[PDB]
Amino acid sequence: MTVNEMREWLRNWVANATGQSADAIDESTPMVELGLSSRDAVAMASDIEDLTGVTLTATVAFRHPTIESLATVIIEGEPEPEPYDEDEDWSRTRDVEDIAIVGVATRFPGDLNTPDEMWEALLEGKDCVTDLPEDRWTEFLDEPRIAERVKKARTRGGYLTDIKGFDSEFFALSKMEADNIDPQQRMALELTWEALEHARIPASSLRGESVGVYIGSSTNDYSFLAMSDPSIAHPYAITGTASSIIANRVSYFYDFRGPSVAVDTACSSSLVATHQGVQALRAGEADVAIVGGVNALVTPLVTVGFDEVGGVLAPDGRIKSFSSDADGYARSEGGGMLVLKRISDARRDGDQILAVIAGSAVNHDGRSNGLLAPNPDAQAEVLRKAYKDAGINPRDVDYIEAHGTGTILGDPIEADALGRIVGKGRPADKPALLGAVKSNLGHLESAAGAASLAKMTLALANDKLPPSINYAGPNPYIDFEKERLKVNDTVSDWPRYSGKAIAGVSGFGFGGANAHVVMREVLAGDLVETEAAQRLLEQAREELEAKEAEEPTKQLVPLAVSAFLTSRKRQAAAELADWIDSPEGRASSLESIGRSLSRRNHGRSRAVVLAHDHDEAIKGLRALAEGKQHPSVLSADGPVTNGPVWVLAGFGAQHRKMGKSLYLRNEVFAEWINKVDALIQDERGYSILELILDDNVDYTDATCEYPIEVVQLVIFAIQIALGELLRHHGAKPAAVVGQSLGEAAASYFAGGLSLADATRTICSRSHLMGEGEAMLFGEYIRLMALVEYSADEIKTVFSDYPDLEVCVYAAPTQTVIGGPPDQVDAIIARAESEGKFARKFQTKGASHTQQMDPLLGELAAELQGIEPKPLTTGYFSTVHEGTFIRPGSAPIHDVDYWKKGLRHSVYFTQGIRNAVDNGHTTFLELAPNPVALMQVGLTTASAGLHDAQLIATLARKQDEVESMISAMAQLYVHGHDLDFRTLFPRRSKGLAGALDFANIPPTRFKRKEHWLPAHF
Amino acid sequence: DWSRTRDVEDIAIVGVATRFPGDLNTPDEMWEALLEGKDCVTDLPEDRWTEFLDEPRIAERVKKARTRGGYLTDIKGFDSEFFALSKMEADNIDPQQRMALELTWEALEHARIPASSLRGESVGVYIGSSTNDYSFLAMSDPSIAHPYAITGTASSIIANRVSYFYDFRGPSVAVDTACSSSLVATHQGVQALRAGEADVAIVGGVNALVTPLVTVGFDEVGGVLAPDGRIKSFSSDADGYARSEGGGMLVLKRISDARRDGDQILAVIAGSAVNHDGRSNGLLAPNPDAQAEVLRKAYKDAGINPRDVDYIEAHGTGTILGDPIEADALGRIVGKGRPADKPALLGAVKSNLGHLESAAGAASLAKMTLALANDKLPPSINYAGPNPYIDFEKERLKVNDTVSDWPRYSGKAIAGVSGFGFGGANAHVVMREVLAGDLVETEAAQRLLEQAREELEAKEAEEPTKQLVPLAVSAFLTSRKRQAAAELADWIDSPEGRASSLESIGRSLSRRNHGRSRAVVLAHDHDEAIKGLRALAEGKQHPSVLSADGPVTNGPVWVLAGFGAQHRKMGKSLYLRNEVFAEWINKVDALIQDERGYSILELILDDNVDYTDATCEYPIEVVQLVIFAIQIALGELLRHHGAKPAAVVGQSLGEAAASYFAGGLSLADATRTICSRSHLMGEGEAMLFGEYIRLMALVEYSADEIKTVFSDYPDLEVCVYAAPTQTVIGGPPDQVDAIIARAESEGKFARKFQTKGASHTQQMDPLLGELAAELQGIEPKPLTTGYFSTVHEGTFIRPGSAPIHDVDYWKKGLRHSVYFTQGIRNAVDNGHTTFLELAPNPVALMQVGLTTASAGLHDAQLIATLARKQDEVESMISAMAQLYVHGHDLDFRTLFPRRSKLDFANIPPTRFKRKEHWLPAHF
Repeated sequence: MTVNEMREWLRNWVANATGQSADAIDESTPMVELGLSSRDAVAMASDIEDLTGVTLTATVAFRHPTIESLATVIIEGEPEPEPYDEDEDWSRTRDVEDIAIVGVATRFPGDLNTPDEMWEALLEGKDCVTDLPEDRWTEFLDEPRIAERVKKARTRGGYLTDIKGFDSEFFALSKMEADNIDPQQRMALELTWEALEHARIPASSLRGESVGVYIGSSTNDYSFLAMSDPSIAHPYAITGTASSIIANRVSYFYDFRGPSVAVDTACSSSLVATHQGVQALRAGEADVAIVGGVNALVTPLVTVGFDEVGGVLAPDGRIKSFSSDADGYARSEGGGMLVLKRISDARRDGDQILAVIAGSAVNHDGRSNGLLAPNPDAQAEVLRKAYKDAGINPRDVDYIEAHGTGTILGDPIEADALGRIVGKGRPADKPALLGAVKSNLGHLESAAGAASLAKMTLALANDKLPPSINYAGPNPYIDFEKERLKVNDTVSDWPRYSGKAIAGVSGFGFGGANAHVVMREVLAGDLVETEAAQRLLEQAREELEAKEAEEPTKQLVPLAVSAFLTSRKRQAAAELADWIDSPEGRASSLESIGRSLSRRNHGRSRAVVLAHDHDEAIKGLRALAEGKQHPSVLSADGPVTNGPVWVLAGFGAQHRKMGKSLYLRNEVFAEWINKVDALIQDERGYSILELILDDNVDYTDATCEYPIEVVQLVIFAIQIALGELLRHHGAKPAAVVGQSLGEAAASYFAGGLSLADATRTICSRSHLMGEGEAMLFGEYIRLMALVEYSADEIKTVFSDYPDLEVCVYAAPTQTVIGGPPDQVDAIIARAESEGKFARKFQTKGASHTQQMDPLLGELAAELQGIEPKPLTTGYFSTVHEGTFIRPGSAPIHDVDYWKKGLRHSVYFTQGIRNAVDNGHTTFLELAPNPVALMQVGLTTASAGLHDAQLIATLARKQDEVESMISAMAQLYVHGHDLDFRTLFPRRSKGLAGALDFANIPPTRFKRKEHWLPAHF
Repeated sequence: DWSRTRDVEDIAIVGVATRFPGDLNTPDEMWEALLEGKDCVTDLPEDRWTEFLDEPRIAERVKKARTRGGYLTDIKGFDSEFFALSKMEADNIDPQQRMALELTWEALEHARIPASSLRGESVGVYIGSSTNDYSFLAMSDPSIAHPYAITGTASSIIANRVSYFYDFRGPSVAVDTACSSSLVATHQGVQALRAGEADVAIVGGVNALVTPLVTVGFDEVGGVLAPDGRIKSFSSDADGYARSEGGGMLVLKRISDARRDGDQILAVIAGSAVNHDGRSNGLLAPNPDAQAEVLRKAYKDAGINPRDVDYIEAHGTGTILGDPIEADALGRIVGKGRPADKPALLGAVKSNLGHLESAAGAASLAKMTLALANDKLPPSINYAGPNPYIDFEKERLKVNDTVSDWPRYSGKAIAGVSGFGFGGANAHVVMREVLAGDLVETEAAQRLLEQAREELEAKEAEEPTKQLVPLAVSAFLTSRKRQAAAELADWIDSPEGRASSLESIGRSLSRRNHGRSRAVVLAHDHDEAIKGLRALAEGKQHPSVLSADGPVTNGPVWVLAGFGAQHRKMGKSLYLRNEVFAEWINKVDALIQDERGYSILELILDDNVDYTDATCEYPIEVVQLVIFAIQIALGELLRHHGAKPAAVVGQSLGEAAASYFAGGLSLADATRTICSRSHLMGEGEAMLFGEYIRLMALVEYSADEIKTVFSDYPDLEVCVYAAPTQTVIGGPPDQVDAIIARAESEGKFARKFQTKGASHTQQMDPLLGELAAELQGIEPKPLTTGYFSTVHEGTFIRPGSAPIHDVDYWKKGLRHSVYFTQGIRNAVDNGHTTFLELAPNPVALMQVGLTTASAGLHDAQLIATLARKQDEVESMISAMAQLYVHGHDLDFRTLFPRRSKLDFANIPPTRFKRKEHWLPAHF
């Protein structure tokens, strides 16, 4: 009895069981489809045995539902094991980069609103499916027809707890606008914030950047509520319920300038969105990608429809994936989102990489047996494409996060495809572990991919495999042993068949769109790639090691708190103070607390608490929580309009140990001193670093060979270093102004002269004043003095003394004048006649006077060769009568410019006032000691500005590291450019780094109820 | 530097389909309307929105709205039968899905790509759609609504249903950016094709105005819709826009693939970009900075300097504040550096059609594709004068309000297409025209060959041969196939048909879909075509028409017989008139020359070679080699056209060719088997004389009936089991001369052969030793196709089994009987019904016919290839046509190779039978 001899009785008996002719039966169709039931199958079980002897199992009598296949499988018997190419090359054909996952956000049933909550629930095997809440769908349960039809439906599923809540104020929306916004859009906004917070990327740092947004969704269900009254509906509903706006509104609010797209494949939407994000990042075209999906069950229309179809929804509402009692699924609402970057960028930016996406693929079923019928051939193809894209042999996969919808006919098809690709070649003792998060949460339609990706990311990061629940036993129509698969129904360790963890995530649309994403764990390989001056430096470090062992210095930690409103900023401070006082806060280092805050959003209203230990932090945060001003708290209700002005003064700002402490305790500051020292050594032939580190150098002729000359060079060096230290932290001036010696540094910071050429100007200017002073004696001397006269009032007082000339226009009521001593000793009395202020300087450099006439010739010679450049920032030139020079204008720093400044007066007060008229209010003083900030204060008050920001950098009798932190904190509080993250550089790799960050409280939202009132 | 930083390939546009207002249902119709400056905006049709105008509140609110726009003429129509949908299912399908199905068919037809050729292939589908408006109709009664509405009105299904129906296996996605959706969909298609991941891409967008809800909302906003409904783009009287419905679609390929496949390239997409406004001054406010950035990104992707652009197809919505913003961005990027005499020309198809919301990008791309293909610039209409807030001279822009030539500022035409969503998503696509550079990258035998060609040039100049053109007609139903034939006959009879070459008509048909029900009309001129198509239009069977109502279940069986199929000039004509056939003869000739040392091509081309001892030195030997050579060439000619056997069977000499076509032996090793077998029978015959001779004969006895007749004669043995009632036997002449009378006693049939090779007899015993020696070194391989071995008792061997063609196999076959009838019957039991005979003359098809009838098969397909007294080129065309008609693998496009760089005729397009499908709803 060969195949055909067995092929007609099958055609006979099936006719015997269906009353058709001998050969009317067709061998190219399942026998069950011919009106055949499974009841006769067991009746046929013996028939084949008594007639032949071979016994049909459920799996074999299922994978061969046709007659011709049935006839051969009995005669021959599953003789078609296809060979395995054990040597296939699974390497990448295109040179592409792996993608890093750095952030995860979750809204899933069961109140799983954080990755930590989700991980705990998964390890516990929590079942998040529940009955319909009493408060949901009430807009429809007020009509008996729909009410009784809904009551007849299944209606169990995964529901959210607060779907009507929304912080409209936080997202800057009016009540009428917020009432008309689909909850899908609300989830997208909230999840984006949470994901960036989880990734420790300040949202403010990404504004204007090329960030892509790809979100999947498949139902505009909130639209139906707006059609309750096709006249009362407000035009806000158009933007509130449009699918495209789900992504466009996220881009709008966060100021993302990358691609913004809404995808729809209806159960693989999140995976497909992840695919576009990965492809975008690989092709340039985007630097960060936000990928995810959302789903909301706002009306019962789709649920009732699926119930009407029949045999789709599980009666008890539990998805029993790959189980012998699988009987359908239940719908769920929620959302999830991931932050993606290229792995090199994440490594370069010091981001914690949770997992790596190696590759992905997308395809379609084609003409399957029906539109809604899955096709195993297409599923096998998408698996193959994904693993060729990832460059990973499927034999090495450890875990498959499956579609797993719990349908008794769909689960075998998924398992068949997996065995074709992932199971071939494996020994029976190395099976791919299998599971589905749909068993926990239900069928999150357009968020299933997001749920699956979130689960696997946490599994790889936390190094454990959570169980799949609702598993009574293997599905009879799946031979798991042959397919080399095993359902993980308990908490398990990663097998690591290849030495590293590898997972796959699958998602299949009901229309036939398939996707697969390949993930792996992050590896360790993904995180790689003068003579005498020394003596003073050596002793200085050793002299410091003794002063610290005897009494260690408590480090000053700046704590940054911010929000979009001052009211919320105070509340955030109060909640942070309580957490620090808590034992968890006490057990955390103050530097780790600061580091975590530095990576939070830096909003419009900012505040900084300068603290040394926990207690000072609490006592400062409490005061900030109230309106109590406190000296250890810097605060401001909003930003300033214009950028800062850097004031490069420095005449008279010398003291004994200026610059020493910062040089030893700051590498960036020390690096720039060394560069300036080298250049000065070339020009002059002596090292100023020797002068700085020495403690017996009082910068006086009693202890310096050329005090007039070295003082100017040292102060110049400090100005360059301080300015380049601020730039290291992200600070940049909006305009620059100098006073009689900072014009050299001012020219550098304004982009006019290079650092080398600027060093020549000061070097030449310094020593020429050195010999100029010595060469004269007696009556050829000129003195310098300060008087309480105004510029206009000098105009009518030099008739008394014609030799006198104005040197610096310090302030509206103060002016520096100089000339022969006989005309300066007396004019001090002339001022004292009217009870005015006067003072005589004790330095005889006599700059901006007639004494510089013999020096002008040499200055032109020594400066011949400097290359002026156009200006990159505003410039209030005091040489040119305090006028303003716009950025990008023609070069001005030619030799004639330097000749003029060393000869004529300094229009300091005019330049300042011009800056105030331009709207500038913040003035930053780069000097070893603030001597000009008091002068700038006078001009601003006179100009009608009694709240100017005057920021010092270093000061005698004050610690230097603390002074620079305080200066940088002030710039941050007023909204000026400053990367606060730079103040907390990572010192560990992340293994030993884990404790780099503290578990500070998360941003809190004030949710309000927003919904549409509707009926029928 | 505006050069490409990534090594990527340009994308070719090969097909366009259109549903646009004004009854613009073909690219040709659309082009005519554009050149005319047609205004396609109209008032609301009386039959639209009637589901809502039955309630006074909505009625008076709708009557207050603008409501003018671009509407379709038949939105309720749908050929549900063509797309295999039930009435209840078809009633619940959004018109957006209907457009997608219809446009895909039309685009592939315009591209001359048979839809059947793309089934199972990696084709991506990216369609932009932004509203689910048909869903609202289904909510009229939140209880009466049928579950079919879920699939009928879901956005994802707009693309998934297209993939399902056409069997596309690439990515299938629905995109939503709401006015740049079509452009964004085009972006994904381009990116997919560049990254592998897809071999063809279907990109487009659709939009339908099913309900008045969105229109009334936009009217409620105020200051958005134009009072008169005319979009006056970039004009001084711009006052808003009007909504429109429609769809469009493009077929995209990598340019190398289009060049390789011989597709007509209409235009080339060089690059594209997508970005977002960011925080603009309001969600609905366009941002010129972002628009400038997307232009820059697109032209860096395309590797083209924007200064060289000739034409910009702008968003151009006609808003008096939005048009200046668009012009500002264009001047920033596209206008900088241009002299005042070289301005970028500017226009907008929205002035013709209105604002096709998610189909605007499709409309714009279709316009520019036709403009580049047809080499003209159509005017932009509704232009009274420049907008006062735009300085066109400074921006270096000029509105094209008349038909114009391409300026070609760079020597070639370059255009840009822009699209901006109301949510802030921007896109730009850079296009250019196709260039000419995109379309590149024995001694004595000669004498007989020379004279043969010259002898033919004389026989053709005296009377040229009328070429036989096969005309292919098909459809999914036989009823529609007949209607298509009737319409095609009328077009051929028409003057336009008479003015078209018959080869061009055939070429066009060869690139149409090859459906389930197929028919071929073999014609020499127009008149025979008409007279044949008319008969096919009816049920009248006609000898010049091959037809079949459906496909066959199993693939063909190739029968490699050949004993007794020799005649004088076999293989000569085809060798001279078919290069592929000639190429394979030359390859076989070389191998035989190595094995034997003489060229059979000399034998073929010679006309005095009757394949007899009177004119051949070794007639027993050369005949087998020539027949073997023809079988290889014919089989490789069929494979050249896409034919492939499902199983193979041979008869006593085709086992050599059978082994080759089944994958068991290579062509070289197979040539050794026949070469060794041939000459060893050559000397074996000569070495014996007199009584040691064995004769061969045919008798009307059956295999079982021989079992009780060899008692009469023990020396006799069975050679070939020809048929159930016929058997070839051989032995000593005294036992064969008489047994013929023994058969004649019962009035049975008998015949004595006149060839004394005496194979499969005892005469081959001395030869078996040499055969093993000469064949030592052949490498058997597993089987790639089914194999009904006649050596092994006619049993079936499944593909992929262990090699069987070892020396012992060849020893057996040359010694023992041939189980031909058993092998045939086993094939019939496996379900095979088509039998193809590769031989110079059909001698075994009559034998196969007897076995099939005996097995209960009175409708078997028995196809001959060549026949004495019949033209050879025509015979092979007829053979290939028959395989096609029954559904077997055959690329009909190969029969019409492109000869030029008028190749195609303007045959009528596929016709649809539209029926009204809609939902009955109120309130």
